[PDB]
Amino acid sequence: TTYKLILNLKQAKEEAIKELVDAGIAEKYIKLIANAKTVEGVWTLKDEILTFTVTE
Repeated sequence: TTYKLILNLKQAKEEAIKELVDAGIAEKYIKLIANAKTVEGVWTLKDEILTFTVTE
């Protein structure tokens, strides 16, 4: 419906949960995503909050 409905925060944060749940860090960030409110952010905060926990 409509040509202006590009939202997927439910999954952006869900995947993000696993991101922080696996990275085990400041759960606080898990709230910025778990709480959504900013689909674009949910995906950014996730990829970002993970970037702060990469010791590859």
